[PDB]
Amino acid sequence: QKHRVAPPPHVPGHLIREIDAYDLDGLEQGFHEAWKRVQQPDTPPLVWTPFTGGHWIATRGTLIDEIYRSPERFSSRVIWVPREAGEAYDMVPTKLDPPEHTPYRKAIDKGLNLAEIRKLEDQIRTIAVEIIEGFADRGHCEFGSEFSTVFPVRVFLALAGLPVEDATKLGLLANEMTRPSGNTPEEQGRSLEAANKGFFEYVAPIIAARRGGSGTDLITRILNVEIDGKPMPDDRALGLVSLLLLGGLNTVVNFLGFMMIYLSRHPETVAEMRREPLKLQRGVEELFRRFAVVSDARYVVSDMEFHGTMLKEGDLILLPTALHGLDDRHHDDPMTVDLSRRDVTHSTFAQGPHRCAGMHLARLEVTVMLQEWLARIPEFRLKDRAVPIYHSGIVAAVENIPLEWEPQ
Ligand code: HEM
Ligand SMILES: CC1(C)[C@H]2CC(=O)[C@]1(C)C[C@H]2O
Repeated sequence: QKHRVAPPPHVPGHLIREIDAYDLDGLEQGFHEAWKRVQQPDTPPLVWTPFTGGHWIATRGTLIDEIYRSPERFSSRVIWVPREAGEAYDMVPTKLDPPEHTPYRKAIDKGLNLAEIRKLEDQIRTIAVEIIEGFADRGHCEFGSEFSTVFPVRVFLALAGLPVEDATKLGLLANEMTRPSGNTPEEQGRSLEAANKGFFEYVAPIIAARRGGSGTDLITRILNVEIDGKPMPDDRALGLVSLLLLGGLNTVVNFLGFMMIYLSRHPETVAEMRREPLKLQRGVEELFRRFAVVSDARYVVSDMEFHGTMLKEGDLILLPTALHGLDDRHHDDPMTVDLSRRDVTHSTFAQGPHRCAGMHLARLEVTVMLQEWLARIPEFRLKDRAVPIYHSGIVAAVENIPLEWEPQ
């Protein structure tokens, strides 16, 4: 049963589209394919859906890029749909606008900057190799449960100095954040609230122990960056450490599944990566253009007209980032991975002050994964007649990716 809200007076009927971000029409064919259905040659740049409490959707890459870059007009005070969930959302610095945002991003950058991430390469590689060698000789694996849900999680827990046995409970919380249970805005609001509270509960004792700590882990490093000459306050720290976990454990996991499904169906592309190691390294950004995973929102600051559309203060706009990288107006043949594409511009990591803090880590993890995968399993395919199961939400998800190959 579908829950609809009535459009407000300022929303004209010709802009209304029945789009359910948590259950996209056509989702069985793929998350990216389902979002692409929304982006027809003449659809308005901004459309409004009565689902998920009622909100706008930006349908073209230029709007998505622009909105991310304009925090003074499009605020981060709410970045989730439905509104109830977005209002319950308590993660730092992602809930913040400049200038409050900036010192917390600085703190994060102390741990996640490119020079720090480069130091992590060999530890990431070791984890990759270890997992891959578990099944490489076997000639088949279920890629989701045997690799994509394992690799980025072990990497991040190691980096964060946390026990790997916590993976399960943290993945469960993460999934209730990005796809909160419920068929109703109020239900989803509650689901998100309980998950966000679970993160705070888990993270509180760690914060208390690592304040002033001498650990070399990511949490200790970031926790102990001063904020305006003072220790980071408790409320902020809870939201900050929870966000680290949320970003580290869900994002790359999901991305890898979508990426691998495409690769398993395009051996010519795989062969190119295998024969030119530099095309692989240089081609990773094209993969990020092609396999966006995040669809989140911004809050309209003031009554305004934007791309010919009347917007009211408090309106939410969902930003399906796939609709930038896959916008046929930004990239010719957007659905094809072209490792040589010169222009790969995309919003897979968003734009503006919130542009992904973990993007260097995400690129390194993917780069190392492909290098170590192709070294040991150079050719592979999706099992015959296999059907991946897809989910849409704030972060896309996919499971059931049975791969097959001939042991080398
Ligand atoms: C496939 C991988 C990833 C994708 C597609 C991705 C996507 C994004 C997006 C779209 C945002 C902006 C959200 C918004 O403000 O509306 C973001 C922010 C952020 N991400 Fe990532 N992310 C990925 C990996 C990671 C990883 C591995 C981490 C490690 C902790 C991470 C940490 C963060 C943090 C801390 C922010 C907030 C930055 C700020 O508010 O200034 N992300 N990410
Ligand atoms: C949308 C995000 C991917 C981004 C902000 C969130 O809450 C995430 C789910 C984790 C972080 O990286």
